[PDB]
Amino acid sequence: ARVAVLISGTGSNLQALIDSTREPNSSAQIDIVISNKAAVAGLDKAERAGIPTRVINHKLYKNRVEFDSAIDLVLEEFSIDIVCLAGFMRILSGPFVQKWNGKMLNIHPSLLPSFKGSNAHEQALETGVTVTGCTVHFVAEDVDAGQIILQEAVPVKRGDTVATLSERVKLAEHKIFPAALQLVASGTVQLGENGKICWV
Ligand SMILES: Nc1nc(=O)c2cc(CCCCc3ccc(C(=O)N[C@@H](CCC(=O)O)C(=O)O)cc3)sc2[nH]1
Ligand SMILES: NCC(=O)N[C@@H]1O[C@H](COP(=O)([O-])[O-])[C@@H](O)[C@H]1O
Repeated sequence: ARVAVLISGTGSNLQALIDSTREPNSSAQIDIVISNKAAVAGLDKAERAGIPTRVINHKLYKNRVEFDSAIDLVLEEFSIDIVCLAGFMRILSGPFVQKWNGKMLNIHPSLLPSFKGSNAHEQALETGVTVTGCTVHFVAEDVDAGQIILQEAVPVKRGDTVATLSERVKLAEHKIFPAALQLVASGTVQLGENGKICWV
């Protein structure tokens, strides 16, 4: 299966995906990395790995729909099967999401359905949970509400900050994002007709 990875920053999850998809038994290949922001570390990671990059700055398009269209055109250019959002911090439009329904994955640094949104660690710390974690899910129109593929729990330690907690949770993200990609790319897991997760 041919994979696009969308990023907005550092790209530690991108690197984990690059590493996993180069294993001999990988059912996924990363054929394009797309960033909405320029000069981000994730782009260096892709180039260093010999993967094509495209920057599509969302601040030259009149609205959300035509920004996504610019993404979609590139996805078509590279005959993409699966899209991974890996620290991509832009909300995608309804039609774009519907087109890629069952073919687009996202990593989120909480145990969904807890702490939806862009500041999950802040929320987890404010709430006072002693167990948080991360989630890979299919992307649906409503943010962080799509069908869950894998999760991993991660303890919160006394005195944690966003810095120390995100560091711990990223270790788990780097495990379940590649595992989830392999499950979907091999056809082992799919979004079923009834919308629920189907394990074939
Ligand atoms: N349809 C859709 N479903 C998803 O499940 C999903 C997950 C994504 C991956 C990211 C999920 C977390 C996230 C939340 C909010 C924001 C955020 O700040 N959004 C802004 C607009 C974009 C921006 O300016 O940043 C806003 O609405 O104000 C950034 C990131 S994108 C996505 N799109
Ligand atoms: N879905 C919103 C969100 O908070 N995403 C988070 O952004 C980070 C990107 O790190 P990376 O650039 O090193 O992969 C990841 O921790 C991911 O869970």
